[PDB]
Amino acid sequence: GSHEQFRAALQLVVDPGDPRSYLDNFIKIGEGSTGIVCIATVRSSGKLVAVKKMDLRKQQRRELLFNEVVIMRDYQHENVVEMYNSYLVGDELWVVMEFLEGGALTDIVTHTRMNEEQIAAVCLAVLQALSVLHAQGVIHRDIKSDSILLTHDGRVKLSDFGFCAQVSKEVPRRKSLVGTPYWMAPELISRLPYGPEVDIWSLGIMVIEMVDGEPPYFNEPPLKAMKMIRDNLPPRLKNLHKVSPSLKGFLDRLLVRDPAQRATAAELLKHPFLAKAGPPASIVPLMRQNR
Ligand SMILES: Cc1nc2ccc(C#CC3(O)CCCCC3)cc2n1-c1ncnc(N)n1
Repeated sequence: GSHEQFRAALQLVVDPGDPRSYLDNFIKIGEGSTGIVCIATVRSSGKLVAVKKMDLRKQQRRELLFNEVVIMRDYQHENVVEMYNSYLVGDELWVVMEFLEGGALTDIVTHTRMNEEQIAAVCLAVLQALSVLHAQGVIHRDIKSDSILLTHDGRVKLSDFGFCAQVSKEVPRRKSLVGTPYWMAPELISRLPYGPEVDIWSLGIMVIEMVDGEPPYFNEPPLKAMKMIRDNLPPRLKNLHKVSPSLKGFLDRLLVRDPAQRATAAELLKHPFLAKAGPPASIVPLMRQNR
């Protein structure tokens, strides 16, 4: 019983019982990597939460469902979406978590143009979370604007660890073709054993998003694009002229074709460009209901 074995394994990691008993008023607010995301009210407290529901029978790699619940279950960090509980409901795994009322970064990078103070602020937060995460040996593996959620007061949180993986002192690196094509590191598309460095490349691609409004090759079909990324040199900004030398210098320590030469999260935190980072209040005017 393959399906049933997965259920039983999951029942060993999730909190027991039916969460529908204590949740009111479900409202769908998105699609995730592995399932859909709703918000609901906690009947007792009146609080709002977000709920990620993943169907066990609808997964390409069902084993990936252990990632968030095993790897992220206890995690806490100012810049990482906080998980509250997990449950098994019918054939679905549910993750109950913090609701980020500000929506995703994607909506901002496709509707406005961020200044450099705001860009560095997003970059600072993400890198802070990546430094701690990469230290514990957790690779996100799907960094992009969709994975960046905001609070009402413009605070930034890393999200959707549905594709994450674990590396250790005994086994660092993965050989897995995971992520979103346009944002994938070259050594990953080249099927090479890769480590945490693939997140830094991806953050670089997200910088291009914040500057150009889209990633490189975004018009090409995903299979073709991955090849162009695999074959060509580090991509160039369509708006290099709107960008300061500092941001360029920053970006250039991220889009290194050589993973060994690519900068690290811990390194990038000390970079001068991040001195431009503004307070979370600087982000607020970019959000939809304010613009
Ligand atoms: C809209 C949306 N899509 C999501 C996909 C994955 C995760 C996710 C996730 C996790 O991987 C984070 C780390 C703990 C385990 C769940 C969260 C998503 N949200 C969302 N969530 C909360 N608020 C808002 N506005 N939007």
